Amino acid sequence: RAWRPIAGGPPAGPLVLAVDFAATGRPEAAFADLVARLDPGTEVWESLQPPLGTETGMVAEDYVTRWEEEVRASGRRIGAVLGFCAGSAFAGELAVRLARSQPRSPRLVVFDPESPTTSTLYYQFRKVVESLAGVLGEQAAREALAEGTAAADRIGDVEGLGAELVRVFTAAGRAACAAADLDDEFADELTATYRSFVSYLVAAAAVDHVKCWSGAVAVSSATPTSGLNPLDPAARAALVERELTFDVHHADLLRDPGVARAVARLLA
Repeated sequence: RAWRPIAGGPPAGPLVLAVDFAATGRPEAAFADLVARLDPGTEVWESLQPPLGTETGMVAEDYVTRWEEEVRASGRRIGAVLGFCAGSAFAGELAVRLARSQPRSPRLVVFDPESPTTSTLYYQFRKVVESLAGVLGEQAAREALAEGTAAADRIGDVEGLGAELVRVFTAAGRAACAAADLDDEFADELTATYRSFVSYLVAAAAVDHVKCWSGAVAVSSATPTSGLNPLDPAARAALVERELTFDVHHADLLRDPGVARAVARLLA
């Protein structure tokens, strides 16, 4: 399955889709934190990734079609599509498609929207490695950072860089097993999950976000490197239909009461 219900509602009511890379207990607030704070009765499904390994061979069209065909099969109408971070790219594509497949277009709301670059990929890699430095061990972590830095210096395209960082991280997992005493099945889960993440980010980067965000309402944190914040003010205004701003960190955006209050009004 490609979607999971995360909030319940009237049997045939309009549905909200929420697109993000699920990682329960991650530090950044998630869609579950937002939906907790929305209007009762808002039915919400969150995007699931392909089962681990089955993403290999999938490009952005295949990601989007998998999500879309499940919605088509369900018979449900979509009232809004939400995305967070790179999920915003998929959220955009799906909303554009649903505008064409439905009599009435869904609302599109994007939260710190990003189209991944080599920079955002490399930062995410360093964060993943740092967060796992305990389980990888000091040797494997250090070497992953060194190799990753080399890679980010040499490889200028998103798809190539992502492939090499997955190679690096896979190697680090193996090294943590051979040294560091990491359990082999847990290492395979860690490396397959980072691989799934990079596949998702690289596919998100392929989406024509300039086309797919033209109708979006953006919700922006105050973190200057996140979302639309690094853009020139005229570039931001050109890119999306409307931008709401909130004085919160990127990591707390989806758990903010203010944000939720505003989203409920956007969806009403």
